[PDB]
Amino acid sequence: PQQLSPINIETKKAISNARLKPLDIHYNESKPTTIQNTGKLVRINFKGGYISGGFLPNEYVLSSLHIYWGKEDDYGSNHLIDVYKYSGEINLVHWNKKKYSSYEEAKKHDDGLIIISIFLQVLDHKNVYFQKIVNQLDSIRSANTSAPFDSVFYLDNLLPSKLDYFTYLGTTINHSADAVWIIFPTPINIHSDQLSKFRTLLSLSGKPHYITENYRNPYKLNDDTEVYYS
Repeated sequence: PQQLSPINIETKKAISNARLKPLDIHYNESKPTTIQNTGKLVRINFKGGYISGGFLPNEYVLSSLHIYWGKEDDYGSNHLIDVYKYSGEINLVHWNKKKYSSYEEAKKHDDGLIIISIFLQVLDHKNVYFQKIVNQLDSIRSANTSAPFDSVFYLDNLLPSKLDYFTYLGTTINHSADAVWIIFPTPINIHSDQLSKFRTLLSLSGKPHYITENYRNPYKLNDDTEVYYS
Protein backbone atom coordinates (compact mmCIF):
# COMPACT_ATOMS: atom_id res chain seq x y z
CA PRO A 1 0.00 0.00 0.00
CA GLN A 2 0.94 3.68 -0.07
CA GLN A 3 2.87 5.02 2.89
CA LEU A 4 1.02 7.99 4.28
CA SER A 5 3.10 10.87 5.54
CA PRO A 6 4.29 12.29 7.85
CA ILE A 7 5.82 9.60 10.13
CA ASN A 8 7.96 9.13 13.20
CA ILE A 9 11.51 8.18 12.18
CA GLU A 10 12.83 5.51 14.52
CA THR A 11 16.58 6.04 14.23
CA LYS A 12 17.51 2.56 15.55
CA LYS A 13 15.50 1.02 12.69
CA ALA A 14 16.98 3.18 9.91
CA ILE A 15 19.26 1.46 7.43
CA SER A 16 22.45 2.21 5.51
CA ASN A 17 23.06 2.13 1.74
CA ALA A 18 26.08 3.14 -0.37
CA ARG A 19 23.71 5.05 -2.69
CA LEU A 20 23.16 7.64 0.09
CA LYS A 21 25.93 10.06 -0.82
CA PRO A 22 25.52 13.66 0.25
CA LEU A 23 22.90 15.57 -1.70
CA ASP A 24 24.11 18.23 -4.18
CA ILE A 25 21.98 21.30 -3.48
CA HIS A 26 21.91 24.07 -6.04
CA TYR A 27 19.74 26.97 -5.00
CA ASN A 28 22.04 29.63 -6.63
CA GLU A 29 19.47 30.43 -9.27
CA SER A 30 16.45 30.15 -6.95
CA LYS A 31 14.27 33.24 -6.63
CA PRO A 32 11.04 33.44 -4.70
CA THR A 33 8.25 34.92 -6.81
CA THR A 34 5.19 35.15 -4.55
CA ILE A 35 4.12 34.16 -1.08
CA GLN A 36 0.65 32.88 -0.21
CA ASN A 37 -1.58 32.12 2.72
CA THR A 38 -3.54 29.20 1.28
CA GLY A 39 -5.83 29.12 4.30
CA LYS A 40 -3.90 26.05 5.46
CA LEU A 41 -0.25 27.02 5.28
CA VAL A 42 2.28 29.51 4.01
CA ARG A 43 3.57 28.68 0.51
CA ILE A 44 6.42 30.44 -1.25
CA ASN A 45 6.69 29.82 -5.00
CA PHE A 46 10.17 29.68 -6.59
CA LYS A 47 11.67 29.98 -10.05
CA GLY A 48 15.02 28.17 -10.36
CA GLY A 49 17.04 25.85 -8.18
CA TYR A 50 17.48 22.12 -8.12
CA ILE A 51 18.87 19.22 -6.14
CA SER A 52 20.96 16.37 -7.52
CA GLY A 53 23.49 13.76 -6.38
CA GLY A 54 22.72 11.68 -3.29
CA PHE A 55 20.61 8.67 -4.34
CA LEU A 56 18.79 10.69 -7.06
CA PRO A 57 18.63 9.34 -10.64
CA ASN A 58 19.02 12.92 -11.88
CA GLU A 59 18.28 16.53 -10.89
CA TYR A 60 14.87 17.50 -9.49
CA VAL A 61 13.84 21.16 -9.84
CA LEU A 62 12.64 23.26 -6.91
CA SER A 63 9.04 24.50 -7.10
CA SER A 64 7.75 25.55 -3.68
CA LEU A 65 8.32 25.99 0.01
CA HIS A 66 5.67 25.12 2.66
CA ILE A 67 5.74 26.06 6.37
CA TYR A 68 4.06 24.23 9.24
CA TRP A 69 3.80 25.09 12.91
CA GLY A 70 1.91 24.21 16.11
CA LYS A 71 0.00 26.00 18.89
CA GLU A 72 3.02 25.84 21.20
CA ASP A 73 6.64 26.38 20.28
CA ASP A 74 7.63 22.90 21.42
CA TYR A 75 5.17 20.94 19.28
CA GLY A 76 4.84 21.98 15.67
CA SER A 77 6.58 19.77 13.07
CA ASN A 78 4.97 17.10 10.83
CA HIS A 79 7.79 14.54 11.02
CA LEU A 80 9.19 13.30 14.31
CA ILE A 81 12.50 11.69 15.06
CA ASP A 82 12.41 9.14 17.86
CA VAL A 83 9.09 10.68 18.98
CA TYR A 84 10.68 14.15 19.26
CA LYS A 85 8.66 16.92 17.64
CA TYR A 86 10.38 20.13 16.60
CA SER A 87 8.84 23.63 16.70
CA GLY A 88 7.89 23.65 13.04
CA GLU A 89 8.84 22.36 9.62
CA ILE A 90 9.75 23.78 6.24
CA ASN A 91 9.20 21.57 3.20
CA LEU A 92 10.96 22.23 -0.12
CA VAL A 93 9.13 20.49 -2.96
CA HIS A 94 11.07 19.39 -6.06
CA TRP A 95 9.92 17.53 -9.14
CA ASN A 96 11.37 15.40 -11.90
CA LYS A 97 11.23 17.86 -14.84
CA LYS A 98 13.85 15.80 -16.71
CA LYS A 99 11.35 12.95 -16.99
CA TYR A 100 7.88 14.57 -16.79
CA SER A 101 6.17 17.55 -18.55
CA SER A 102 4.78 19.41 -15.53
CA TYR A 103 4.54 19.12 -11.78
CA GLU A 104 1.04 17.68 -12.40
CA GLU A 105 2.40 14.79 -14.46
CA ALA A 106 5.30 14.26 -12.02
CA LYS A 107 2.80 13.96 -9.10
CA LYS A 108 1.34 10.82 -10.73
CA HIS A 109 4.53 8.72 -10.27
CA ASP A 110 6.56 7.55 -7.26
CA ASP A 111 9.73 8.98 -8.85
CA GLY A 112 8.09 12.34 -9.53
CA LEU A 113 8.51 14.27 -6.28
CA ILE A 114 11.23 14.75 -3.70
CA ILE A 115 10.48 16.83 -0.64
CA ILE A 116 13.17 18.16 1.71
CA SER A 117 12.25 18.72 5.35
CA ILE A 118 14.08 21.37 7.39
CA PHE A 119 12.98 21.50 11.04
CA LEU A 120 12.50 24.72 12.94
CA GLN A 121 13.68 24.88 16.56
CA VAL A 122 12.71 27.78 18.77
CA LEU A 123 15.85 28.65 20.75
CA ASP A 124 15.72 32.38 21.60
CA HIS A 125 17.80 33.19 18.52
CA LYS A 126 16.42 35.70 16.01
CA ASN A 127 17.18 34.09 12.62
CA VAL A 128 17.89 36.87 10.11
CA TYR A 129 17.33 34.57 7.09
CA PHE A 130 14.01 33.23 8.35
CA GLN A 131 13.03 36.84 9.22
CA LYS A 132 12.86 37.50 5.42
CA ILE A 133 9.80 35.26 5.40
CA VAL A 134 8.33 36.56 8.69
CA ASN A 135 8.53 40.12 7.27
CA GLN A 136 6.23 39.19 4.38
CA LEU A 137 3.41 37.76 6.53
CA ASP A 138 1.59 41.08 7.05
CA SER A 139 0.68 41.00 3.34
CA ILE A 140 -1.05 37.59 3.46
CA ARG A 141 -3.09 37.81 6.66
CA SER A 142 -6.43 36.74 5.12
CA ALA A 143 -6.92 33.26 3.72
CA ASN A 144 -6.32 32.66 0.05
CA THR A 145 -4.07 35.68 -0.39
CA SER A 146 -0.97 36.23 -2.50
CA ALA A 147 1.80 38.84 -2.51
CA PRO A 148 5.04 39.44 -4.41
CA PHE A 149 8.07 38.32 -2.43
CA ASP A 150 10.18 41.49 -3.15
CA SER A 151 13.04 41.02 -0.72
CA VAL A 152 16.29 39.45 -1.93
CA PHE A 153 16.36 35.98 -0.41
CA TYR A 154 18.85 33.17 -0.74
CA LEU A 155 17.14 29.89 0.02
CA ASP A 156 20.40 28.10 0.79
CA ASN A 157 20.70 30.32 3.88
CA LEU A 158 17.86 28.26 5.42
CA LEU A 159 19.79 25.00 5.00
CA PRO A 160 20.77 23.33 8.26
CA SER A 161 24.35 23.43 9.42
CA LYS A 162 24.76 19.70 8.75
CA LEU A 163 23.12 17.93 5.84
CA ASP A 164 23.07 14.25 6.80
CA TYR A 165 19.57 12.92 6.08
CA PHE A 166 16.97 10.23 6.45
CA THR A 167 15.00 9.19 3.41
CA TYR A 168 11.84 7.17 2.82
CA LEU A 169 9.09 6.76 0.26
CA GLY A 170 5.87 8.37 1.56
CA THR A 171 3.36 10.87 0.26
CA THR A 172 2.82 14.58 0.08
CA ILE A 173 1.32 15.91 3.31
CA ASN A 174 -2.13 16.28 1.68
CA HIS A 175 -1.73 12.69 0.36
CA SER A 176 -2.49 13.71 -3.24
CA ALA A 177 0.74 12.09 -4.51
CA ASP A 178 3.54 9.71 -3.61
CA ALA A 179 6.74 11.53 -2.60
CA VAL A 180 10.24 10.61 -1.52
CA TRP A 181 11.27 12.52 1.60
CA ILE A 182 14.72 13.78 2.54
CA ILE A 183 14.69 14.73 6.22
CA PHE A 184 17.56 16.62 7.84
CA PRO A 185 17.65 15.89 11.61
CA THR A 186 19.65 19.06 12.39
CA PRO A 187 17.15 21.96 12.75
CA ILE A 188 17.65 25.64 12.07
CA ASN A 189 17.20 27.89 15.09
CA ILE A 190 14.58 30.64 15.39
CA HIS A 191 13.01 32.90 17.99
CA SER A 192 9.59 32.53 19.56
CA ASP A 193 8.56 35.98 18.28
CA GLN A 194 9.24 34.88 14.72
CA LEU A 195 7.06 31.77 14.91
CA SER A 196 4.31 33.72 16.67
CA LYS A 197 3.69 35.84 13.58
CA PHE A 198 2.43 32.78 11.64
CA ARG A 199 -0.42 32.38 14.09
CA THR A 200 -1.85 35.80 13.02
CA LEU A 201 -2.77 34.28 9.65
CA LEU A 202 -6.43 33.46 9.04
CA SER A 203 -8.13 30.22 7.88
CA LEU A 204 -10.83 29.97 5.24
CA SER A 205 -14.42 30.63 6.38
CA GLY A 206 -18.03 29.62 10.53
CA LYS A 207 -16.02 32.86 10.26
CA PRO A 208 -12.26 32.72 9.62
CA HIS A 209 -10.15 31.73 12.64
CA TYR A 210 -6.45 32.08 13.38
CA ILE A 211 -4.28 29.31 12.04
CA THR A 212 -2.83 28.52 15.45
CA GLU A 213 -1.52 25.18 14.12
CA ASN A 214 -1.40 23.40 10.78
CA TYR A 215 0.81 20.32 11.24
CA ARG A 216 -0.59 16.86 10.38
CA ASN A 217 -0.39 14.08 12.97
CA PRO A 218 1.86 11.15 12.00
CA TYR A 219 0.78 7.89 10.38
CA LYS A 220 2.03 4.45 11.30
CA LEU A 221 4.93 3.05 9.30
CA ASN A 222 3.97 0.22 6.93
CA ASP A 223 5.83 -3.03 7.62
CA ASP A 224 7.58 -2.76 4.24
CA THR A 225 8.56 0.92 4.36
CA GLU A 226 12.30 1.21 4.81
CA VAL A 227 13.92 4.32 6.25
CA TYR A 228 17.50 5.01 5.14
CA TYR A 229 20.10 7.19 6.81
CA SER A 230 22.95 8.75 4.84
